Amino acid sequence: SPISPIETVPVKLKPGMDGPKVKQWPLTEEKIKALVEICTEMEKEGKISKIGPENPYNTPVFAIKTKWRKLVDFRELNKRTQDFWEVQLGIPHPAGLKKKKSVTVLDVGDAYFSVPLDEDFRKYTAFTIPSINNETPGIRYQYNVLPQGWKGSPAIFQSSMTKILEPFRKQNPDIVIYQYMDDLYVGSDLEIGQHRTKIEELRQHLLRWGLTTPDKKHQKEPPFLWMGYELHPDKWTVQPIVLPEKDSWTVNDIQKLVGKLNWASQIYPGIKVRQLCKLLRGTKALTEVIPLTEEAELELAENREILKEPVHGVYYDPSKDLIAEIQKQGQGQWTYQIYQEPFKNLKTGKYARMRGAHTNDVKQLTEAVQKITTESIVIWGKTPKFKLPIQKETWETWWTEYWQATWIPEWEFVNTPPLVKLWYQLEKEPIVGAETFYVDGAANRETKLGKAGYVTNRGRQKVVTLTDTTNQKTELQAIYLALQDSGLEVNIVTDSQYALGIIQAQPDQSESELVNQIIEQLIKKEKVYLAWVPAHKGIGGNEQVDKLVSAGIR
Amino acid sequence: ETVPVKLKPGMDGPKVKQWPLTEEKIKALVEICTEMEKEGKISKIGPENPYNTPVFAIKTKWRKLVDFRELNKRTQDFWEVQLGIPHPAGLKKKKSVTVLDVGDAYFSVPLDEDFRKYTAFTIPSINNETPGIRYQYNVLPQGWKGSPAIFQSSMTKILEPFRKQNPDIVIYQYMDDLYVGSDLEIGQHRTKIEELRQHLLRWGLTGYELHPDKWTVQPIVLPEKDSWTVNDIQKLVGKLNWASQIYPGIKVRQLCKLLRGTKALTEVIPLTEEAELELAENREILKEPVHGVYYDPSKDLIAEIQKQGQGQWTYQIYQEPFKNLKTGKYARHTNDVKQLTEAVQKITTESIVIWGKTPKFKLPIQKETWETWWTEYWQATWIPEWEFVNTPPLVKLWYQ
Ligand SMILES: NCc1cc(Cl)cc(Oc2c(Cl)ccc3c2nnn3Cc2[nH]nc3ncccc23)c1Cl
Repeated sequence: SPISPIETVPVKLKPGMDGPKVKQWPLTEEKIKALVEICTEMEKEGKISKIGPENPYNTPVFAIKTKWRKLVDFRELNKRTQDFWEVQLGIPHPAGLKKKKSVTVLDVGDAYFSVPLDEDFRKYTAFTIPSINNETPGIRYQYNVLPQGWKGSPAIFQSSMTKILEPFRKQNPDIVIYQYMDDLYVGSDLEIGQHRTKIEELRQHLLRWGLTTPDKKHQKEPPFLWMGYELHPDKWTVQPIVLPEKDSWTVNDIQKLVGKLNWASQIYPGIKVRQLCKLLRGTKALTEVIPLTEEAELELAENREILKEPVHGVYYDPSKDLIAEIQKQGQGQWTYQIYQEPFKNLKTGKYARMRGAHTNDVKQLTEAVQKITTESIVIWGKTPKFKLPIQKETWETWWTEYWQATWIPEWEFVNTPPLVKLWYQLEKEPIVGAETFYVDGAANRETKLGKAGYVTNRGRQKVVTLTDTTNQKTELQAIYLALQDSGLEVNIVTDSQYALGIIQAQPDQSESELVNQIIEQLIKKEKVYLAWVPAHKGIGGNEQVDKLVSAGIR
Repeated sequence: ETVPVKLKPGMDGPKVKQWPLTEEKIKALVEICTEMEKEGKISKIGPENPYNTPVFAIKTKWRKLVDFRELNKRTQDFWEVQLGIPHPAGLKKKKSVTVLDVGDAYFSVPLDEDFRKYTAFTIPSINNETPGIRYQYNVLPQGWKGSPAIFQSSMTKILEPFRKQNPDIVIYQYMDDLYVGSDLEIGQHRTKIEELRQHLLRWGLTGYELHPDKWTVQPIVLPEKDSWTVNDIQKLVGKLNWASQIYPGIKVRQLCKLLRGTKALTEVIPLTEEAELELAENREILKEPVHGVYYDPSKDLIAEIQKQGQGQWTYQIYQEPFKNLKTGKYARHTNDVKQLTEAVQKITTESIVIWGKTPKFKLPIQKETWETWWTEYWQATWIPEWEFVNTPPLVKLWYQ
């Protein structure tokens, strides 16, 4: 196997650091023999060279098993090697692949061993095959090539592959080359002949540079199995997903289930994972059996149904626009599809996130549009045209009245229920002929006890005692009280910016049962006007609820 | 001959991830970089450079914008202490200030061989087909604060005839731009800019018009009403109780006296003339600058922006919260992101003119919406630092 004639990549150690000096542990005779055999073969091939006694560095060697393998413990050298640039920013996604007339897979033979190592850095790769019972001096070698397990190998190989491919890519702009690890994926729209000719020209260019690749009878045939994907000539899919039928599910079983479903989510539309994920909440043992809930059984059933039949994705056509469609699956769950030609999907996906403790479908939909937008730029270098289950008017009302700079690129309403709506709207001005509730909450921070209440301009009053509470929980409880004893139209005055904030953002869902109860009330209401005052300023009705809730508390 | 650049001790070069870029923006950068390489300004690099700085393309011709925010922070001692450019107090007083892009000057001066690695950037690829195209600078890079710092001496000799001939023209160099101010009539001012463009033209280097003297306060506005409701007074006392934390001599005692008993919000309540006395007196304090607030050169500047609806935005610049050095407003086919980037740029240029430093922004937006979109509208050669905030609902109405 050749060692590429390319210019070496200069390697440095970390500033203030010298090479490893880790003592070789004595080995068994069988391990020493195995290593001697291995090392003399590599020495012949040019891979390693014998060194003198002057070299003071050392990295330990070991051998494991009918054939023997040599394992170098590069942990110490790796701790002293300079940092390298990140090999890759991401992984190619199948949906980003164009449909090519012919595609061939070329894997590089003994990749790392085919590329030289900086002459001035070779000294730090020094290792010793010990003598029987460490009696006499050992056999000393250093690497001439990129060693397996060393920190710079992935990076230096990739960089070497880049400089090599450079002149070929310049003279063949209509040829696709995917660089992945020690593989090269070559695609073109040439006729089955001039492509076969171009592959040999590539193979030959690579050989002139120490890199060996398979010939026609050894190169793989489609479908290509790569990274959990199946790449057929006119479609792609995920590899066979088989969901286990278990009597008892363990933490580990559900974890593997969730992972498999998540992976299936990229092409199979409608995959749900919330109810299964909920079972994984908390601290439970790998082998601990989790009984499924009704909701988890229902979600598993729907998922088995989705996966019953096989689904495929199509490839990318650069001359067509991408269309992204989103649907509300349920509570906090969003599902999307991306296509160019109606309903022939390139890919699919899901969004189920909790951005805060209080949110709404409008905020969730914009969060999903941003997630999809980013993804599209990564996969295709362009954003899609959205088809959203929200009316232009609902969106317009939200962005106009919300405090946050909220935006959505080119979109269109699509009537695919459940539709995204605002469940209630707060008043802009106080209501004439509605009772004004002044609300307050106060909790003692030693006892944890608090009081929640209100006073009205109609002389009405109420004070409820609460047990293991906070000032925030009491303030929210006070609002709930005022909503409960109110009637269709209310003006509410609070000194809580915290409560003001939650309610003002029009939440339709919360991780707080109290906030969900407030939502239930706000919906039933015809008109609500929420106003704010500074606390402890002796303000009108505010000083009155203050004295009432403070009594025996603060 | 290169000026040796040393990084701040203990910390090393920037290792900042590259953002996804659209097909159009990548092609624009590849074309730009191929050319800069041919011209020897940038060199293709090895994997042995662990450093990275993000790169973007802005706009009628595409231009490369390198985000040196992390490199700048890491070289602060160099461009600020060691090689600082003094900021003129006169610039903010000038009737006109023209901004000129002078960043093309930087590529005539080489970068210290031992600092070049710290300028690494990557042109990304679509669907990760290709490893990014990696490069580093051989010349002073545009967007790095160390560039005007080093070029300072060369800029001094280019401007010397112009300055000797025009002693009342203020010239300030901030990053890639030159800020040229005069108290002349607009025609004579525009004539003097053309004259300076000719001086710059003999050395290689090749307008945007501000009027700093016509920049005024955005006072905390106190309403002027016939009928005052319980709610209107409550809203007024809230606004004044908060202004009293900034401004010395604010009084609410008389307006507060009115808010007695648990009254209905819609109830019209007559005013007491002593309450009108306070109103008048507070309105007067609110129009004038804040007493006791001074710019501290060693402390960072903060800018806060609030969406007011109807395409209007309010902002405040301070160093210590609510101790406001400046307040203002930005008013607008536009969207919130486009509007927000426009306000960020206007506030930054005013901040450069007034203090010689960009503020760190508290943006009322989603990190992701901002990240994906900001480049679609960005026009400036610099990028300020920014945080993402959840605007308190009251800060919005007290600044309305
Ligand atoms: N190791 C996997 C692998 C991963 C990656 Cl990320 C890229 C790969 O190579 C392709 C190239 Cl170079 C171009 C189009 C492709 C490819 N793969 N699929 N399609 C679409 C396509 N066009 N024509 C095809 N003919 C046969 C199979 C798929 C085809 C390969 Cl084989």
